[PDB]
Amino acid sequence: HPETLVKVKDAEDQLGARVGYIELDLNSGKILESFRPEERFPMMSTFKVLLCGAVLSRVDAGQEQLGRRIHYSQNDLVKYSPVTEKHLTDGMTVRELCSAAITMSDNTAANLLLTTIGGPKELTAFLHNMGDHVTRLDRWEPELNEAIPNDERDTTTPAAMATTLRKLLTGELLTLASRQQLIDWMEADKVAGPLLRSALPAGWFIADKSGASERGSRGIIAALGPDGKPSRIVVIYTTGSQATMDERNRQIAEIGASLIKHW
Repeated sequence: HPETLVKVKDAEDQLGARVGYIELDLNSGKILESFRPEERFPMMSTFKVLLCGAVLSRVDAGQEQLGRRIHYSQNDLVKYSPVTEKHLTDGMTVRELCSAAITMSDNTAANLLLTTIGGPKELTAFLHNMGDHVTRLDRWEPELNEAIPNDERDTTTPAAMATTLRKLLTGELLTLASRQQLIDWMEADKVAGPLLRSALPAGWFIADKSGASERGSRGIIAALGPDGKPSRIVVIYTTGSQATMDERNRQIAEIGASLIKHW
């Protein structure tokens, strides 16, 4: 809706950054709204959804088991590993790693999962094989969050990320069970409260994944809709600014509020 585009442009001003935005119909895939859809932005933690999508794909093909238990050591722990740092002794299952990576944005979990599929190259290969010739992952956590301007490593496109998320959640790419597990993990997202969620009214469904950089970049992918069911995909990315974390979030929230109001 035009009033949302106005809010996006207003966000660029308040942020002093570029903002990528796109709304996709969950069922038809039709584009409902967009801004800088073809421009690249660093994915940051939003890639974790794609990662578990790839893990679930292997599970569907009999090449991985959500129940496999993985052991690791102190040397595997990177910054911000709220769950994994609590299991150096007993380890964690692939299932638990995806939960930690998506719902808590655990970085070590993301790396451990990257290791199971063969690293960044493989995630990109996976995306490539399903039709996404745009999105790409090149590095591990935490380096993938550098967000050096114009650097195309670990980046995606609002349009690419949107269509990819949609194929992951509704196509036949993943089995019914995997499709359902992925969205359940996103719906249980615990660290995106001040973003789209703070503008989502009671009764609405939302499954999302957010990301942030040290330079101020911010991102979020989500499937949301009224009446307890998702009916739309929304992708938002920003190029980084010096605005306070609270100010950055507020802008995302206001975009969401406009998205809801003119649903």
